[PDB]
Amino acid sequence: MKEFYLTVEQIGDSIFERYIDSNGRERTREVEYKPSLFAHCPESQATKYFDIYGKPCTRKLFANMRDASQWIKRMEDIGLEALGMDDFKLAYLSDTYNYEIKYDHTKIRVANFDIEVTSPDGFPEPSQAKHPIDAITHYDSIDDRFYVFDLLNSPYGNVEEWSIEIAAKLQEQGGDEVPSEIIDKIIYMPFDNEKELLMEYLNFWQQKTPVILTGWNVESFAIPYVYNRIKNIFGESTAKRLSPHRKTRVKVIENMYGSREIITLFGISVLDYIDLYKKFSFTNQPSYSLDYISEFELNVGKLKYDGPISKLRESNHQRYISYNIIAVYRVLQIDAKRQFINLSLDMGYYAKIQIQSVFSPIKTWDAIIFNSLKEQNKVIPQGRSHPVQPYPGAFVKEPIPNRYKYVMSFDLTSLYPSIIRQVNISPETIAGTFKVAPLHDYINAVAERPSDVYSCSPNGMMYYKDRDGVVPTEITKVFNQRKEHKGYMLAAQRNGEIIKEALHNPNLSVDEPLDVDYRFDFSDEIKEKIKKLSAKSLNEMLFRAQRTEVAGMTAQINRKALINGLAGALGNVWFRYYDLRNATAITTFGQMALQWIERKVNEYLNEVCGTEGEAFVLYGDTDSIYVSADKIIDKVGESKFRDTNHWVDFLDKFARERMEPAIDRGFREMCEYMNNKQHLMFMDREAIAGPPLGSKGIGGFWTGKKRYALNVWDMEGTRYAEPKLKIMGLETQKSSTPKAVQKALKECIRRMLQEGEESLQEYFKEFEKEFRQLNYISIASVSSANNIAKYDVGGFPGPKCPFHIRGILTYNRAIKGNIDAPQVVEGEKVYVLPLREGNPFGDKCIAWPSGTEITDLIKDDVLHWMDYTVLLEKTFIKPLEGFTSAAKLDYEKKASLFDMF
DNA sequence: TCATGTAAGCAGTCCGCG
DNA sequence: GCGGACTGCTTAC
Ligand SMILES: Nc1ncnc2c1ncn2[C@H]1C[C@H](O)[C@@H](COP(=O)(O)OP(=O)(O)OP(=O)(O)O)O1
Ligand SMILES: [Ca+2]
Ligand SMILES: [Ca+2]
Ligand SMILES: [Ca+2]
Ligand SMILES: [Ca+2]
Ligand SMILES: [Ca+2]
Repeated sequence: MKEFYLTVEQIGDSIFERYIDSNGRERTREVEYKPSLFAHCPESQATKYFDIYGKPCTRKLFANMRDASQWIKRMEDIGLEALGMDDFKLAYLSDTYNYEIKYDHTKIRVANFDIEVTSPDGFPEPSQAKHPIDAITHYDSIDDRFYVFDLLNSPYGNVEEWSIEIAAKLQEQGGDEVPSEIIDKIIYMPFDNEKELLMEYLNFWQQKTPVILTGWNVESFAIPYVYNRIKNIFGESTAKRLSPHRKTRVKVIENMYGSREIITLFGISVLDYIDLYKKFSFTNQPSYSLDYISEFELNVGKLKYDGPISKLRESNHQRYISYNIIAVYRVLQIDAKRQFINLSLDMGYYAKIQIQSVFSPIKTWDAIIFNSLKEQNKVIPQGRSHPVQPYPGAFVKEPIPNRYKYVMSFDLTSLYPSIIRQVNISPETIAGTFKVAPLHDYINAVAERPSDVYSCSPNGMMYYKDRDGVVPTEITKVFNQRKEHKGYMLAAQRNGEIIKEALHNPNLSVDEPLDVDYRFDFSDEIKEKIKKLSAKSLNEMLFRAQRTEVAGMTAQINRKALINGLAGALGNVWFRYYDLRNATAITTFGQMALQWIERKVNEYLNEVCGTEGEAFVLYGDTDSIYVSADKIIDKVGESKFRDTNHWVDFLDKFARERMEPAIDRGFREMCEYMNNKQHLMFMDREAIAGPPLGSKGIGGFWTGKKRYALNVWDMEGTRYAEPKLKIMGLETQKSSTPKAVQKALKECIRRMLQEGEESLQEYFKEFEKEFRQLNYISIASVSSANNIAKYDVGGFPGPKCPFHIRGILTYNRAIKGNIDAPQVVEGEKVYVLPLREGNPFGDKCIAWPSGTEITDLIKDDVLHWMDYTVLLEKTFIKPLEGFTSAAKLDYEKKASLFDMF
């Protein structure tokens, strides 16, 4: 097999590399890597190395990496550019793996671990590590085993061995319900003292040294705790055995309001799953407790135990250990679904970076571009200092707030990357500038044509047309990967809808789910077999289809994020290719493109309808337009349609056969106007929206920019079994809105769009009457909690104290003098409830850590004093009033003449 | 919240507005 | 009481 790296590090003048050799074995080597850098040279000096602008360079080979870094410093002192890859391990990888890396995940040791620490005096701080580690569960992907290290004897209690037999049993048998599928994979090791536990753990770690290390909050808790505990007990040298090269660094992570400390383990790639989830999931959750996320992702119940976690080991050690094991497994289950480890390996090996660098699009693109240029013997420019400067972004149309009955949307494929490719925007393709007219002059095609030689953006920039820039070349490759995975995702989505349709008529039989590839549209034969299947088999197929769709989503949306990140990186001062001329060239072209096509679409539809100056495009944001289809439907007449699917088909055909060709014509004209390199503005129909045929539903409404709701029947070629609400920006979509209120507002919207005013009024009246019965957590608002200390003046709110911070201060006074009470953590999320006048907490609100029940001491008082009236007005009535006013509807029935009867 | 970008919405504070 | 200046937070793209 072809060799591939696992990890790479620079340690002084040595590269330390762990890798898989040509025989599939894990090896480690130390290489005295001699790096090269470059200086500009005279044209008279023969060279094969050129900078990205075509200027010749001489290669300077250094005796060692320290000599190279010192030379960079002297070049700065002289005032001359030091060219080339200054991150020497990236240069090392580029030299050692000069080919497309084909990796074998089965040879990569991925470790998932979690530790338990009993602490009677509050949260066990990793920097202090003053409490015994009393459990470790460490799953190894190569062995496919859960290694459980269990401390039986502690200063906080001596306990009996954990029983795998009790662990396997149902909760109703007094067991822990450790999943049957992992029972045989547990290797259980009890210890009579912590020192022997940790020594054996370190010997185990040496034998099975993680390449990828993950788990939940491992970077902020488990790793620093283990390192510091071992350091406290045995000394520094023993703790450094967590590094395969015996090197570690206490790294300071700095944010906007303070800093924290993590441990860098050289020769390991730490991918904390919480960080993977936050970057790659495209959710924003009210809580990031593993219990909350597992419930959301997997629909598994909360891990239930009695009393505080600080007493769980002594009261129920059996459950304590079982829950530690289950916690490790839940992360594996989440990854089986989301496939973020797979994604990270894919992206890391593609770029030729340390795997943990996938968190940084700037590092990722620096490496991709470096490797691309190196292939052509080209030499990358030195990174420079730049001041942070604001620059303009996208255009968003101000919509007229209203109901909109029939709506068809259109969207540009991968807009910013397509602009880069179309215009040929790159550091080395800049050709010059032209005199800019106001943007509206280009939008309306009255400005002088910018250039008859170069490819242009309406910000004034011109680009070469003779050859593709490196940025267009490399962005195209990732775009093409993204396109492939999106195809799989949408096929799985369409396949899911076939199964949902079939589930209306399930067969009374005992059978099995079909062995099919959900990434490809079901054949006619498969469709015929599905129509004969039982509900049990259909539901299992639906689950598998939906899991295939999730895998495709992960692969596609994050490749989209990477390419959109390149466009953004051009406007970040730390990017080697930072250039506000290129950043603005993209965004300004986008503004023109959207408004140009708005004009073209309006012109086209006014022509086909025989009107003048009427606005068909009701809204647009960045790269999408929303077109009113009322007149198109009315031109045939609603009574002519058999059912909802009939007018959906009609609009689908109209958009494809009439509108898309007109849109294409309009964009081809724009491409010629700007003299662009290649026409890549591909705007396709996105959504078809409207009320059910014959109903009193309103179909859709807008309240303002980035705030709308649509009843969608078909999305990007997926014809839904049941209509789906597309809601953007409204309170139903915000993590700050109480869970039960999101639910109620969604139903209000569903009723407005699908059923009408009377239906909405019925539901409102019921919700208002019954809502006080809702569980307090379900009606609590949520907020991130920053700068608690800044607004704290002797335990009371200082000037301009935010409402949620006021709540935290109230909580802190209520729990004061109790080391055991859950503390609110700076920068994390809190639940927030309003409090009625004259409550014993002495303020108008209270807040506590999100994802948790409020502590028993004050729970009863919170429940008694919760201000239901305020909660309802703020989270429910105020937003509903916004929706209904925009839609010209009433959520409460107005008085009429019929009342007199 | 260490980690690519901008536009823009709503909650809430403070305070003007005769 | 609503709106502007401002902070804080959160989405849409
Ligand atoms: N996270 C982001 N970072 C930077 N720019 C972004 C981000 N999201 C969106 N944009 C910008 C660049 C996009 O090309 C443009 C339009 O976004 P959007 O319509 O979501 O997707 P897209 O057009 O890039 O891809 P798609 O092919 O899925 O439509 O907005
Ligand atoms: Ca735990
Ligand atoms: Ca798009
Ligand atoms: Ca699309
Ligand atoms: Ca059937
Ligand atoms: Ca869009």
